Amino acid sequence: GVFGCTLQVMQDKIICLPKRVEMKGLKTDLDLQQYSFINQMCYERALHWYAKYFPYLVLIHTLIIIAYNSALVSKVQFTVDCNVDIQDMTGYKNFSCNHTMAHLFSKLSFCYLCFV
Amino acid sequence: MIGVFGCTLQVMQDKIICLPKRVEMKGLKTDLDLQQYSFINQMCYERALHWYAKYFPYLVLIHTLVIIAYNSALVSKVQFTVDCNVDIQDMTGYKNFSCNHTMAHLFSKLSFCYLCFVSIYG
Amino acid sequence: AFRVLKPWWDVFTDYLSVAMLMIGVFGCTLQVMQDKIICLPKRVEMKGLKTDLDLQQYSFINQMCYERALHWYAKYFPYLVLIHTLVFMLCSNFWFKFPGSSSKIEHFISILGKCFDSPWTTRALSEQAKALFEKVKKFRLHVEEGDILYAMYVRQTVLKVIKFLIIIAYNSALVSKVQFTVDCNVDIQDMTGYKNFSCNHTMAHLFSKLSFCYLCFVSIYGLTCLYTLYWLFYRSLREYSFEYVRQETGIDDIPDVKNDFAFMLHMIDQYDPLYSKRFALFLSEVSENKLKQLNLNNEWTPDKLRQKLQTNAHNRLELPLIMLSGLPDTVFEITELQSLKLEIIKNVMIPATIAQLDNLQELSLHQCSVKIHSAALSFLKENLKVLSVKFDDMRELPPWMYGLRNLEELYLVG
Amino acid sequence: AFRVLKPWWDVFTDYLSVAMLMIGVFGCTLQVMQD
Repeated sequence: GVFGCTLQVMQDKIICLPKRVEMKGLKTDLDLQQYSFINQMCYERALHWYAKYFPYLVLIHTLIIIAYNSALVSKVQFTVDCNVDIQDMTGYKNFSCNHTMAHLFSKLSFCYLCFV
Repeated sequence: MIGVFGCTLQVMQDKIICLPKRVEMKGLKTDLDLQQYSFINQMCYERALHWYAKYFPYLVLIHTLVIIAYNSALVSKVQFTVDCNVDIQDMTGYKNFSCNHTMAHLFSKLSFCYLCFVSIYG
Repeated sequence: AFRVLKPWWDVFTDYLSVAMLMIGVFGCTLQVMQDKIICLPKRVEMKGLKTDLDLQQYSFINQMCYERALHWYAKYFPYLVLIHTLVFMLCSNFWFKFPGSSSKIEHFISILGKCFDSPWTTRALSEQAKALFEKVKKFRLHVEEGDILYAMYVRQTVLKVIKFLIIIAYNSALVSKVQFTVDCNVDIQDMTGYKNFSCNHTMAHLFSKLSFCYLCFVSIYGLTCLYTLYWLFYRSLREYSFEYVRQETGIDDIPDVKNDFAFMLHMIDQYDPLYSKRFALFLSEVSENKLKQLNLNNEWTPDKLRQKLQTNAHNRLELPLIMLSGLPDTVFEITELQSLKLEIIKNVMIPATIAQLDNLQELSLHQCSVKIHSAALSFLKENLKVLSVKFDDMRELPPWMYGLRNLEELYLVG
Repeated sequence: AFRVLKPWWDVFTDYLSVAMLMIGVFGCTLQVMQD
């Protein structure tokens, strides 16, 4: 769980965009900041707390597992959606997001389950 | 060790993001540069955020060098999101702002583990 | 060298100074890292309020209103803390960094180390320390003229007190001066197009709180000084008289020491009274006499005295002595000797161990000062038959020889 | 050998020299970093 924690603190950053709207560009005319805000919002809300705590959970347990870890590995995925009411804050409601480390833990989690 | 860790990231990433609150769907372009936004970060960080929250990395450090009565009721004080009606009108064109910071949920979970550590010690 | 010289209040002050340095270095580190003012032009449903200024003018305004508006004390506070901490360190360590007194301090620490390390201290309270008694006496005659070390320490404490007073005085007023926000009217209009500005910097409130705790620390430091002030201005430490060792080992000597020695004895007592008790003996005159007797008994031994023996003029097994400073015990272990010869041997005490020399009938005395104890004197009164005595200035002549009732022949010269 | 050769003024000058050296190195650090 130590290795996942290092990636969680440093590398685990989520990127987000608003979903609801020759192919032209799709200028969303929002600057960097509320983009970071939306990153935080859909990081806290949509991202599953087990996944957020997964680097911590392995660290805590290393220092019943099969019953609930089996379902929560399939619970997490690469992409994510979230309908959080940032309307009147940025004017958008439904967002798509993805965080960089999603598939890596999915490969890492499956091998970790075999050990236990 | 917990006290230094909290102070370490507080120097690094204790940053609160802020937006002016009150205003198919489109963008909400605000036409404010990063300068005003850092200014608003400072202002609402000072005003809205609770004092114990800001000094949480320092309260832990001082107590280690030298709890349950007040910190138990102070855990519910820290919130993920937060709001501020700061009189920054005629300064940036807004009055109300919604803000929050990465450390909000981090400290709440960090406080939960620390409150256990003090309990076993006492 | 650096340990037995520190009273508890001194160690507390030293660790307070360490905390001072830590506070200061943390403050200066934060100032160098993240001390940034942020500024905006002041006097301008609600919409945006774009100011059409690129980043560079923003930095320039930051610098300008940081220098002008933000108070100089708010900026310099960590650096002030560093300078005051360093001056405190210097004024604390100057007591030992001045070589003139440092040499005396070094010799003092060394002699007490050798003294409480000496087993003969315990032996006298219940060999080579004899050679250390002269070091003790030379140092004690050396530093009775001083007391300037005490005055220098007092002046150091006074300087600490005065600087404390000034620091607390001005900081009490200047804590309120710092503020989170600030307004500046800088005549930068028509060069950047604005004159009124609102600014605030990250450090401000933090420093306030930091300042507060810092002040508290300084305050307790001052209390330490206050303690020493009582310790300086009520005990009258210019004179030291044991009156305890004199009562516990029954030694009427070691009456007093001068102001410098009084003070250093006091400091040792504050550190460890047991070390003062251990060091007390190397000054006793009677203990010095006992150590002289001990070394004398050790180095003159019974085989040596048996070899020295012979027959005198009056056909008696005699142990002639020509150079001595006392009476060896092994001399009294050879009971078969019948006579004794002494030349230039002063400070002589005859113990009742001469009564061990039961077959004693002649004695030869030549220019020696001899005092007998009452039991030994009675033994000689009931045992002497012949005597030889020589006196130059009537001093070596003993009066007690006028008490021996059984003397037959007395030989005198001079 | 290395101590008894330093009168009081010599030691005080040495301390002043050390203080000046740290002042100078601090100034150079500030110039390279923030100036």
